Amino acid sequence: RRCLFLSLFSFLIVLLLTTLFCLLHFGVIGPQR
Repeated sequence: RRCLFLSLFSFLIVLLLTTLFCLLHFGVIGPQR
């Protein structure tokens, strides 16, 4: 059931999100909340 290929693409989305989401939450220099 679990697709090892689709899963690999998921890690890229989870990381790409944590990059911006962290900058928005932490309020580093761009708190666009």
